[PDB]
Amino acid sequence: ASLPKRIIKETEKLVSDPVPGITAEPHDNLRYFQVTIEGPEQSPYEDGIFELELYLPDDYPMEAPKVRFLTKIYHPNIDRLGRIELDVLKTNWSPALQIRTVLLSIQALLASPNPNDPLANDVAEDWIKNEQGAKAKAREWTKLYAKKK
Repeated sequence: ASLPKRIIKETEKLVSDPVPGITAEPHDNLRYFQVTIEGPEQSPYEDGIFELELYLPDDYPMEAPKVRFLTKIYHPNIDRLGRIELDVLKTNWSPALQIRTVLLSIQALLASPNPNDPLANDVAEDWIKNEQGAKAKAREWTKLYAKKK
């Protein structure tokens, strides 16, 4: 019946105290957010701004926020449907964490692709053995799909 005070407080901090490089705004329903993350400087994603959707389930904060890239990205730990492989969005999520924590983790993942992760997707071998080609493809997909800075 009433929107939880915790969601109201987190939203207020996201809009009034943004994480550097990250924007997060409600899409009047405070369970749906439009997020942007700047491609980290000196990463292959540096010339783009990536768009993401974030949803707070009815059982938030016991249930993790659901986050997905809208922007198609070439990365070993994010699939071609924009699903993010992070422990902080799965088994390490707890109510002691916040939305800003997940967003900081996703930004850090863009700066630190980990093709050795046992869950890394099928671009990982190219990333490890043909790093120049893989980074060029990540830069190309930034150009094709991301918003420009």
